[PDB]
Amino acid sequence: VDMSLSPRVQSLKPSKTMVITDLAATLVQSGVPVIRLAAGEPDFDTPKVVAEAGINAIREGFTRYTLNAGITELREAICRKLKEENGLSYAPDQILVSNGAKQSLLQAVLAVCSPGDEVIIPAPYWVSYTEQARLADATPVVIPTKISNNFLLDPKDLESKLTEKSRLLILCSPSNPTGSVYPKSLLEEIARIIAKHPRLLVLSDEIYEHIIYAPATHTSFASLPDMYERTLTVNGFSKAFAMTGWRLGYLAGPKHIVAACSKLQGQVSSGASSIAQKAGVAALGLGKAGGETVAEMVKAYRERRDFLVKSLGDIKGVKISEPQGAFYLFIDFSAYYGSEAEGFGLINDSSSLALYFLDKFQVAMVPGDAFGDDSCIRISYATSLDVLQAAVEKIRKALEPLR
Amino acid sequence: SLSPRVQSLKPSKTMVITDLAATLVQSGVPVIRLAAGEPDFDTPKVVAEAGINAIREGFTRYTLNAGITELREAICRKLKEENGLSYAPDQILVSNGAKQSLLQAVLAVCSPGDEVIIPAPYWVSYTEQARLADATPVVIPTKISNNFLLDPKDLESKLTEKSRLLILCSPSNPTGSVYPKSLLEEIARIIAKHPRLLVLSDEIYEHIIYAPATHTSFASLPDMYERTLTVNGFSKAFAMTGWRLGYLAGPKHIVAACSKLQGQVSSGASSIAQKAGVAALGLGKAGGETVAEMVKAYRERRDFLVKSLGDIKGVKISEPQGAFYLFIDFSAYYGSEAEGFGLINDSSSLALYFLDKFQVAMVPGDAFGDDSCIRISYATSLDVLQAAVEKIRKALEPLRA
Ligand SMILES: *Cc1c(COP(=O)(O)O)cnc(C)c1O
Ligand SMILES: *Cc1c(COP(=O)(O)O)cnc(C)c1O
Ligand code: NA
Ligand code: NA
Repeated sequence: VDMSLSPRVQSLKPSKTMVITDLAATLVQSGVPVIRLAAGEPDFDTPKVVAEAGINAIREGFTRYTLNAGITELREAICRKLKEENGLSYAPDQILVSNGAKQSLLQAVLAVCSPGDEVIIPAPYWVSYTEQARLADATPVVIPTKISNNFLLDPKDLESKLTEKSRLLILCSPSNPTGSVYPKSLLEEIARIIAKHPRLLVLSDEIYEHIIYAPATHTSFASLPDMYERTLTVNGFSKAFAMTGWRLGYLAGPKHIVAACSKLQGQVSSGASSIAQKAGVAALGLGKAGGETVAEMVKAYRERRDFLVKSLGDIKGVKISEPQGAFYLFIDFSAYYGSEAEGFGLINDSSSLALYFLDKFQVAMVPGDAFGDDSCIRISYATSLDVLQAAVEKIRKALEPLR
Repeated sequence: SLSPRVQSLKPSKTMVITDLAATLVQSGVPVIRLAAGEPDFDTPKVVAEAGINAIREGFTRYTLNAGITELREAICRKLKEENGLSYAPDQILVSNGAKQSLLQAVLAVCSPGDEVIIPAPYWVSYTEQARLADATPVVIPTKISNNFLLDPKDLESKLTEKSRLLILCSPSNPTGSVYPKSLLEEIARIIAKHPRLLVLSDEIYEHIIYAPATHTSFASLPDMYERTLTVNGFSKAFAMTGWRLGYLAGPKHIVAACSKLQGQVSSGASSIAQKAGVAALGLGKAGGETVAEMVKAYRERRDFLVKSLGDIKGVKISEPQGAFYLFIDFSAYYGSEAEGFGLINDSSSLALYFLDKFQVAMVPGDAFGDDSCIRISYATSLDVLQAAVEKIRKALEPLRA
C-alpha cells in the first residue's frame, strides 16, 4: 500500500515544543513534579454568566446545527462589539463565526492567498502563521524584530521585503509571544506603506485585545486610513473570556472575502457549536471589554506581569521587553548561551536552555525558536502569583552556576 | 482576488428551498419540513448532563490536539466491541464533527492530480473536499434498480493509477442504502489490485440501521485495515449535531498527518463536547436502549413512508436500510405542468413546486449528483409524515392528467 502523503501536509514543520511537553510527562511519571509555564491559555474559569448560557443552551435543546456563518444573534452582537469597542462598522453578513480563531485565521489565508503569493510575518511569530501560509501553497516571508524596539516591525524593513508577490501581512497585537502592543502611530506608518500596494491585504489577529495594561490601548488595523477594505479582522473568546475549550472565534471583513471563507468553512466544519455560540452571546453581553468580570482577570495578570518583570529583570544577563498586553514574557537569556551545565551538557540555544530549565530545575517554558527567534524563551504568566514566585526561585538557581 | 482553490468550490443548491421554507413559516404559513439532515430527537439526557457537568466542573480548557485520552480510549473500545477493529489511541483523531475528519483525511493522502472516486448519489461535501486537496472528483453514478449501490464493474472501469481514495458512505446519505458484506468483499478484491487506492469509510449512520440489515466496517475486510480511513462520530446516532464531535481511526502514519493538519486548522475539539462524547459511548453497545428507542421510531417512519409513497403512480423507491432519508424517484413527472407554477422538469423545479404550492419542503436530488430524485428526511414524527404524504399525493394528482 502506497502511504505517501500530500506535499502540503509534508511541508508542515516538526514541532519545536514537543520535546518540552514529552519531558515534562516523563519527569512527572517518575517522582518529579513540574512547574508549568508553557501553556498558551488563561488559567481562569469561564465567567459564571457565560457558563450559565452554555448550560442553558444544553437544557433548552439548542443542540442542533446552526447557520454556517453563525447564529444571527451572535453575528449581530459581534457587529455591536466591533462598533462600540473598535470603531468599526460591519454588517452581520460580514461576520464568520468558527471553531476558534485559529480556524478563522487559516480560512482567511486559504481564501486570499494563491500559490506563490508571499505572506509577510513579523517574528517572533505565533507558530501557526507560517504553517497556514504553507497550507495555501504560499511563501512565508519572515521579518525579524529587535528586543530593544519591543519586538515591533520596522516599517523600513517592511518596505525592503515587499515584492510583486506580497499578498498578506499578518499582524498580531497584543502579541503572542512578546506581549507587545502596536502603538497607533506605528500602525499609521505601516498602513501608509500598505496603501501603495493594491494587492496587499492585512490579517489583524486581535484575540488578546482586552488583555491589555492601561495606559496602553488597542487600535484595530481596519480603523486606519484606507485600511477597512484591505483588512481581515480576527478576534474571539478564548483569551479574554477564558473560553479556550469552548472553541469560538470569528472573522470580520470585506463581504467578498468573508463569503469565500464561509464557503471554505462549509467544507471544513460547517457551523460552530450551537452551545458555544450561545455562550459567546452571553460573553458579549457582559458589556464593553467584558466589564468587571474581565477587568478582574486583567488586574491579576498585571500583578503577575509586574512581579515577573521586577523579579527576572534583576538577574544578570537577562533582557526583558516590557509587555503591554497578553500574558507572555518573551525573555532574552541568550547571554547564557555557551554555558556548560553539569549533568546536562551544552546550553547554546533556546531549545537546550529550555530543556535544561525543565530537565534540571523542573520549570517548563517554550523555546523562542518555536516562534522564529532563538534569542529568547516564552514564559506564560497565566498561573497564580504563587506558582510564579516558585518558578522565579528555580530560574535563579538554574542560572546561578552558569555564572 | 481569491485563491483558485476556494474559487473552485461549488456553493450549495439547497439554501433556496430551506430559506423559502423558513420564510413561509415566519409568515404564518405552516410548512412541513422534510429537508433537515439531523435527528428530531434531543440529545439524550445522560449525554446532555455530562456536558453540563463538564461546564460546572471547569472542563473548559484546551484538550490535547488529538482529543482527550479518555475519549480516544473509549473510541478504541467502541471500534473493537462494535466493529471488530483494533486501533491504538494514537490512531484516533477527534475533530469538530466528522465533516472535518473527512476533509483532513482527504487533504492528508491526496496529492495534486490524484483522483477521488465518489459514488453518486453522494453527500454534498465529498466532491468539494476533493477539490480542496487539488484532487479530481471522479463521480460514478449508481442506479435505483441497484439500490444506489456501486456496480463493481463500474468501479473497475473507472480505476486508474491516479485513484487515491474511494469514498464509501454506508448507511448512505442521501439514499439510506446499506452496503451488504458480500458486495464490500467484491469491492475489496478489486481495491487489492491497486496499491495506491485507499478507502474513506463514512460510517456516521452506523447505528441508524434496520435489522436484518447489518453494518460491516470496511476496515474489517481481509487486507483492508492498512488502507482504510474509518470515520464515525456522534452527530447522527446521538442527536449531537450542534455539539460538533466526530473522529477518524486509521493507520498511524496517516492519522499523525491528519493531526498535524488539525493543529493548523482548529486545534483540539471542544472540551465540553468531548466529555459528552465519553458519556455517549458510556451508554453501551450501539447506544443501548437510548439509541434503540430512536431506531424503533425511525423504522416505523421508514416503513410508513415507503408503503405510502410507493403506492403512488409514477413514484420509484429503492430499498433503504439505514439512516433517515428516502431518495425518491419522481422523475416520471418531469415535463408536467402545474397551475400557477408552470413547467416541472427537474428535481429543483419539483421541490419548489412541492414547497410553494403544497407546503412540504424537501431537497432536490441534483444537490447530491442525481437529478432524478428528491431526498425526503424522516427525522420527524409519524403523524407529521402522514400529513406530508397526503400533501404529496394531492400535489402529484393533477400532474398525471
Ligand atoms: C489563542 C490564540 C488565538 C486564538 O485561539 P483559538 O483558541 O483557536 O480561538 C489566535 N492567535 C493567537 C496568537 C493565540 O494565541
Ligand atoms: C452528518 C453527516 C456526517 C457528519 O457530520 P458532522 O455533524 O460534521 O459530524 C458525515 N457524513 C454524512 C454523510 C453525514 O450526513
Ligand atoms: Na478600543
Ligand atoms: Na457491527
